[PDB]
Amino acid sequence: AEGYQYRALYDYKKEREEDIDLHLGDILTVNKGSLVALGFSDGQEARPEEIGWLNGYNETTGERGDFPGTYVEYIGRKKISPP
Repeated sequence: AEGYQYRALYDYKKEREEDIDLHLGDILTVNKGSLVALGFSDGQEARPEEIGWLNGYNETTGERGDFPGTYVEYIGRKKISPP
């Protein structure tokens, strides 16, 4: 399984409770399935600003939730592996 990774370029304080805080440098991983379900074919994952809101796992803080695509940069794919 593989996810798409993004890095936070700006700080963000959650508005809604399903949002997550972003801190400069935080690494986020979004499961491909969630993007596929939104019809995000082609390669829009490399343009999160264009996507709008993403839902993922903040690798740096351990929190899961929604975060704005205009606040991050796509850094590439990551293969998820079992523990």
